[PDB]
Amino acid sequence: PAMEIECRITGTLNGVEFELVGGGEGTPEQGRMTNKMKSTKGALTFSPYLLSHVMFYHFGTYPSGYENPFLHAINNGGYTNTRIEKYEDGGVLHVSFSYRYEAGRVIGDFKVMGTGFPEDSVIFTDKIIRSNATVEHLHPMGDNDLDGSFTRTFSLRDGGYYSSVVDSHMHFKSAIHPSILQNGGPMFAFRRVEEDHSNTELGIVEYQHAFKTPD
Amino acid sequence: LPAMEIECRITGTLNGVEFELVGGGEGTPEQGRMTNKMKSTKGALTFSPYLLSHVMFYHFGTYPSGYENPFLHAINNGGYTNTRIEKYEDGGVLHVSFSYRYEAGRVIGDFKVMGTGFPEDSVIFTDKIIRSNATVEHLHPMGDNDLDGSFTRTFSLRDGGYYSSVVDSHMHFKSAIHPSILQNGGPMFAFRRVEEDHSNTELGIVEYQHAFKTP
Amino acid sequence: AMEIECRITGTLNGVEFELVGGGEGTPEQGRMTNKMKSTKGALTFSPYLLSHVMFYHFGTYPSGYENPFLHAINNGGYTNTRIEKYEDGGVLHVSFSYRYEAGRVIGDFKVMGTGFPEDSVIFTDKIIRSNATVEHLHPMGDNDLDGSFTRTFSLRDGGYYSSVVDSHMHFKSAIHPSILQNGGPMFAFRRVEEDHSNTELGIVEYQHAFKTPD
Amino acid sequence: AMEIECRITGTLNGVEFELVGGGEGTPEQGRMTNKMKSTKGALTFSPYLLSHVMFYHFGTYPSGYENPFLHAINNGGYTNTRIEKYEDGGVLHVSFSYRYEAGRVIGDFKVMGTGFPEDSVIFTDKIIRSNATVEHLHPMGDNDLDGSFTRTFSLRDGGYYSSVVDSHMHFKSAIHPSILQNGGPMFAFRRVEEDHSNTELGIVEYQHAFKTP
Repeated sequence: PAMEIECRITGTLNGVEFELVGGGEGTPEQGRMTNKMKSTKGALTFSPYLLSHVMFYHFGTYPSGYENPFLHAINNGGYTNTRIEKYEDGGVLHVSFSYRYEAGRVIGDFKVMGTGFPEDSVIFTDKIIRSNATVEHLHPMGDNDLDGSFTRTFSLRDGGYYSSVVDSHMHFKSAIHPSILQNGGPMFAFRRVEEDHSNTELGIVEYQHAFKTPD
Repeated sequence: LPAMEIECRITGTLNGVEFELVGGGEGTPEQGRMTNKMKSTKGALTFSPYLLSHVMFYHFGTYPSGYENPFLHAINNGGYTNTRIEKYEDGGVLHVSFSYRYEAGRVIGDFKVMGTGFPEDSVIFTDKIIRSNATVEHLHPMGDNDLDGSFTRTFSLRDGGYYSSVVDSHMHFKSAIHPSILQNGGPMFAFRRVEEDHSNTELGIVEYQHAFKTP
Repeated sequence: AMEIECRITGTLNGVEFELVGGGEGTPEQGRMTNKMKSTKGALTFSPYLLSHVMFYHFGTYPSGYENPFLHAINNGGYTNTRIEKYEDGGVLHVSFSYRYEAGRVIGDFKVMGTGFPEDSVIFTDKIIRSNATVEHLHPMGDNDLDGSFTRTFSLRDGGYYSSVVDSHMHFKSAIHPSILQNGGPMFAFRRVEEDHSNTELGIVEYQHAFKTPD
Repeated sequence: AMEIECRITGTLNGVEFELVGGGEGTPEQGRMTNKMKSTKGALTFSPYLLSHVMFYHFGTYPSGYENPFLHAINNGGYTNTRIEKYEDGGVLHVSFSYRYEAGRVIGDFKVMGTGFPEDSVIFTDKIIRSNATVEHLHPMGDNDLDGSFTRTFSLRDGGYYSSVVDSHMHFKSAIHPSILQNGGPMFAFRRVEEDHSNTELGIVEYQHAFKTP
């Protein structure tokens, strides 16, 4: 039985307010989740592709012998994620993720502040056609904190790319699952999305698979 | 002019721990001087109060003859926002957003801080910081409504050393920036220094700000 | 298989070093070896700092793709320039150049490291091994790839020493079309097996590129 | 005045360049000049990219302070290494080394630029001048200074191209006590007057350090 997902995203991009609400479902054992959300303030003023990675690390597979620490945290006080994303044209996206849990349900309430995107930014065009896959390097900073880092790109219609560098800080109320904490080497997290967006209605399917070594 | 009154609220989280301070002071832009004294409403801070000195109003800086402080100028024409990303040498990050409201003779600042990624052994969780040192910010426009700022900032440590950060700021103006900033003649520099009188519950600053084209 | 010859010359905080040696590798196995000896006595810093300086030609690529570094051998070659920023402020600038002879790759590599503090873990015996990495690679135009990865070393006491690496690879001819026509990144997993003293350094490195980890 | 001799060798996106020349400077006036000629033909990128590679010795310091770069001439000197990150992704790594004789400084500088995209403004004639900067300098222990600054260029049709520069200066002996005993940063204001073609480059540079402006 897939876990239900509810989600709200609220924020500002270059000072323009936006808000989306929606949900989907996910099966952590398959590393799969879906999320569909709709704007509550009319059309977005920027590319909906910017929000794909804002639209739940709980739904990722982990290798034999390791436990998804985000899933583990559900029963032991949870975690928050805070990401700082620096785009190649100077835009900055700051995102904070907080969660609550009910029986068979995760509810996310996410806050986004994007600033410094130039007027000529690709995010104010329909040039972005998709988000590309990423592999995040995760390692513990201490018993209650994981540090994540990855490079992310979008593909553009004329064949180019738009890139960012992402740094993430995951803070856990209780100690991180011992399989992750005691590893003595990083864990990698591969992620990819399938996006079906308009300017008012956004939808993703995401796959997340953590690994020590690729096949 | 009589000094402008200042009212200030700072709300935020540092590595998940909530804090809030409220207070105020006053400032005289023609002197480049302002004061702000604030008290924590959530008991003693869990980190060095010096970390908040540069969060505790660019309106109060002098500008050279032939130029006008664009922050001061914005008061009567829709105002501005400031958003800063500060990267500390031990990996901690502060994201700070500044919002303002104005009255005759008064500015009211409501500021939001998110600090994450500071390691347990960070100098900020000790009493080692003894003062904030002076800075010179490089300011230059991106089009008529946006300024970018950047500076390196250091703190002095009890033991004689330094703790450093790099700060990048984006200011977005509702109306065109004062034209003295927009003539394609290069950046404006803003020298700032503070005198700090802090405890872990009561913080106080006198700040001086002086902009210049040449020293 | 190909023979490997290698020279590394550099300075760390101004102190000159030079290593010389070589090995061999089998691109189809994604495997290479390199053993090098210092020519200026013992290194003044941890030999593990040089493991990732001691040949992208020797990486496997997924079915349908060709290793572009390997491809470049018969088409003008490539250079790599990396800037590595360590969590203590140290910076390593490394540039890699290659020549090719029959059955052989010769690398001549230049390293300039600066700003490592006196208390740097590099001036101790705390580093015990390099950890695995996954590099994100994507084309910046037809003749250049951009790479980025986070790298950590494991420390004796259980901790990590971290860096961020950005790489620019410039090709004299167009990058192999399987990589240019790919329309997203290629990921390069690397791991190294190190057997170092302060004068004699040895690695076995495995390199495996992938689009997806399953 | 002190005579200056200078060579700059490097590559940008792979393409080798070399310039040689020199000038003179007067430290008490914070002024120096340098004119250099390309020896590998016309440059393939904007000559304004090289103005800040074309001698910290020639800056003024406030009353009671000594220029630590000038002072180091007699006790082993210093090296400077800079990493410059441009807003379009290009990177310049620049290393500076110096040799001294009576009345002369000789600089031999190495530049490696990589990662500038084919559409970069550096491959056009859009840059028309380098703008002024203020470097933040502070010590890391007795033998090392760290520098940081933002630098902009002005463009023909208005607006700016920007970079961030981080520098590491390493001294053979301890930095002058007036700099180490300062208890906070020193600021170094610099500006340049440029007269460049793609084969012949020339600068006049002024440098003035201060604790407060």
